[PDB]
Amino acid sequence: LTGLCDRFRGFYPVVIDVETAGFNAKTDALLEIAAITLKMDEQGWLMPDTTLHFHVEPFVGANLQPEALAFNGIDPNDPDRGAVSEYEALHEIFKVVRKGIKASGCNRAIMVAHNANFDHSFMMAAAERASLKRNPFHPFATFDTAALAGLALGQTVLSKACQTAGMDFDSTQAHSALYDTERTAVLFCEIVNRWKRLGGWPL
Amino acid sequence: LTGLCDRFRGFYPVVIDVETLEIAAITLKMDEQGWLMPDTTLHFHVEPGAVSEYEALHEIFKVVRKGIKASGCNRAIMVAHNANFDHSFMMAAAERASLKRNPFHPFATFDTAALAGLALGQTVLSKACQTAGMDFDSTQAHSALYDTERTAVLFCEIVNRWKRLGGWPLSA
Repeated sequence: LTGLCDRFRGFYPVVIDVETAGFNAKTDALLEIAAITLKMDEQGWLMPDTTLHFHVEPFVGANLQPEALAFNGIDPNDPDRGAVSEYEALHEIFKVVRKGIKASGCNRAIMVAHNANFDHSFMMAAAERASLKRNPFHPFATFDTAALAGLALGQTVLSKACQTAGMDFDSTQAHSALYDTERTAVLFCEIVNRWKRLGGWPL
Repeated sequence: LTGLCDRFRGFYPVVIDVETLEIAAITLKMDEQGWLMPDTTLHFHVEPGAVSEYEALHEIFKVVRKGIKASGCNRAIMVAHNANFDHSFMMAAAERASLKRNPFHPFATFDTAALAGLALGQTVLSKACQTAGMDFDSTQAHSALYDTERTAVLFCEIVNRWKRLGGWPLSA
């Protein structure tokens, strides 16, 4: 049962990490986003495909409150960032994903992240603000690698899951978005593949 | 390695469903040889013979608290289908009903929609159950007790298949 569109009922997994000004998806600002789409070789093995990355600028009515910013120590309005607009990044991400979905034979995108549902809610609220009416991501489903890894390897913590999975993980580079996203994707793939390897797939 | 506190880094999984107000919880246990199965079922009808929101939670917690201590685990984790929905409600309720010793982890959850995704390539609970060859009657899916029980069996079945194919232990 080769082919990605048969592995998750038409869902096109896309690994996503976000970095934010604060905990609140509706009020607090989006600062950075990384996305990696996945592809499946003629043998049914899963692997990264495209990688995108952006630094985002705070949206208009954003929460730019001293106490809130200070909390996680970042300056969003710092002009030395190479940041693009919320719309620009999401537009570009969605665009790749859409191309991916079409070409893969899938019907919808599903986000893959560690503790996924929180990042998910951030990237939805943002696309709404952006007015991206053709958001290809499922509005509530997510593959959360924390649970997957708990099943797959008995580990729930991203670092520890990676280490156990046999891959290496650099705790220094840690909570930088791209690195995370990238590790996660590999971790997510290993888990899916390892499941095939042990004859879980197909049925 | 044979025992809940070994399987999930010490988390004690508790399958939970909420429906609208009604709530059901099933705890799990492992046999001598390390197969997962339902331990205790709890089911309540709650007013937002219906019990209070405090009672329901207090009683569930009481059971979970006991099971953890008995199985050498360290915290409860909530197993649910699209778990974050139910998990949110729960924690709100716990707070709102001023509950002293909540055993549940504050944001971690085992979501069966994803586990099913991996293990059976289906996301919807009904589909996941049938693919796993379990019985599933959707007319009935509006019942929190029916849903939970199916979810628990499904979850045990995923976890157990993984063992069966040899993905666990990792290597005792």
